Amino acid sequence: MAIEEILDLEQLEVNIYRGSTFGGHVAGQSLVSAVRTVDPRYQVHSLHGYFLRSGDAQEPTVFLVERTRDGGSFVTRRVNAVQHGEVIFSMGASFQTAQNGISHQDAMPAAPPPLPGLFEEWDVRIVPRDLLAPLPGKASQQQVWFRHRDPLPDDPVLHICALAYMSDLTLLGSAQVTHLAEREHLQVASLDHAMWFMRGFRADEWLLYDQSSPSAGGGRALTHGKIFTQGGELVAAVMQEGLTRYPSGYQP
Amino acid sequence: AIEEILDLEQLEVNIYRGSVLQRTFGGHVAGQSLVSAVRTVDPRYQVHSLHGYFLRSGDAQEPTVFLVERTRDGGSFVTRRVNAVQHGEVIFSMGASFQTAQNGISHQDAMPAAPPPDDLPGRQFEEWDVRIVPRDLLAPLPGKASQQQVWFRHRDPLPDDPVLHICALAYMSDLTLLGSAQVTHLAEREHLQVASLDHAMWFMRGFRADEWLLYDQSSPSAGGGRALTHGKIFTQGGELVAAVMQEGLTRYPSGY
Ligand code: NA
Ligand code: NA
Ligand code: NA
Repeated sequence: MAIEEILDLEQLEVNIYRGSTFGGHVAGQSLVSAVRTVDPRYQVHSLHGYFLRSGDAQEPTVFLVERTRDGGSFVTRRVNAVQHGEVIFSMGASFQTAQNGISHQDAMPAAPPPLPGLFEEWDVRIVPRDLLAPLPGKASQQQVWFRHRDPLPDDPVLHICALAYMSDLTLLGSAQVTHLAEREHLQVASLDHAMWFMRGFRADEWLLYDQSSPSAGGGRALTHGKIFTQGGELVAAVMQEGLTRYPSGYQP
Repeated sequence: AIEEILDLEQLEVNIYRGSVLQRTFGGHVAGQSLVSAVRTVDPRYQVHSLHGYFLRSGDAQEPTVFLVERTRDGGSFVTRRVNAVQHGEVIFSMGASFQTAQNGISHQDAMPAAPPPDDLPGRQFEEWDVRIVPRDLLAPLPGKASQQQVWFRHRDPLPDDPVLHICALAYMSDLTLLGSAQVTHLAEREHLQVASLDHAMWFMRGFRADEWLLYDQSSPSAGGGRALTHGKIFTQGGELVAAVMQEGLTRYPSGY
């Protein structure tokens, strides 16, 4: 419903696009920018970016694409998302031809099926704390089931660009599971994003976002996610650092 | 040798030059790309993350020039982008974030059960002590395809420059993590095309690279000619000090 239009950019020129703020939204449209400059024989397999500034949600965003390399097997792009002459998000992305190699996969974690409910167009559901299967020595775990209510066209771009989008949705939350108490004294915001796209999925079908936050300190927390189809496939991996900061005066 | 990563000639504001196995050259170049970033940053801000892409092989008999971009300079965070260049080509491209000392929620995962290094046996690793946890002693996690644990330590004491330590750790990870992808594929290795595609790192707490670090590694997935790997680095006292993710080429030739 909404997500298609969010990711439908206007081309202003070669390597110049416009989308008409949720971090995932800037992220997703930056990725679409990149993709629309790459031969579709090459499909995206990773992205890295820094959230530099807060978006103005009431204004368009211009995307300036750089064609970093174009080789035989991999193509690489950088995107700067701009508003009011300032870069709000700066991204890299890599793309590869269909090729062959070694195969393996971590098994899907223990999770209940989809459950309570955490973006009207998405069906999002959190695992309640007493239904969570602990794993050894891990301080802070969160499982989230999501999926698009309405079916979506089969375009892999859309599905990947949509997954980029939803991936910024609950992940940083996982860092505050054991800190419910200091949740009115935290400055919170995404600092970065890194994603690896490994396998196909129906984004209109159930996805498990298994999340963890292995560390917090110095006013930051790191989070880590794994995305799975109900049948046990690893679709993507995500890492995200975020601001989790006490004000200048405040001590716990 | 590791201290030579820090040796950069400055050619002009935001332009630096580093002087004259492929994984080794890549790790050098990446490290020097970061050091270049660090020289343009107010030292009140200390590095905490970096992401980069290994674009091209380069020539280890030519010098490299580093082109720094001062992407953002705010009150708490500074951001840099760097392009390492040889003969007009970007060979490596990178970003890093720098923050002042501030405060926030605290937690970390427990150090996994590993055996101490001292009762383990273990030309480019000459400066280092490296001890690979045997498959039979490794504490496995549920559902994991491919884990590996390595202890490492710089043999000789190092200067007290935290940047040198960060580079030391980032260097050894660039030499050792992608190996974790091959743990269960030992019959297939000789046929593979192998390369580093990227790396992403997060530097959380202070440590020392001339003291024991445990690298707890895994390869959660491989396919399509690629392999993803991941790790966390602890001190011997159990402090989690860095996290890394890295993807590599692990490709079958068209024939095999
Ligand atoms: Na190639
Ligand atoms: Na500095
Ligand atoms: Na700032």
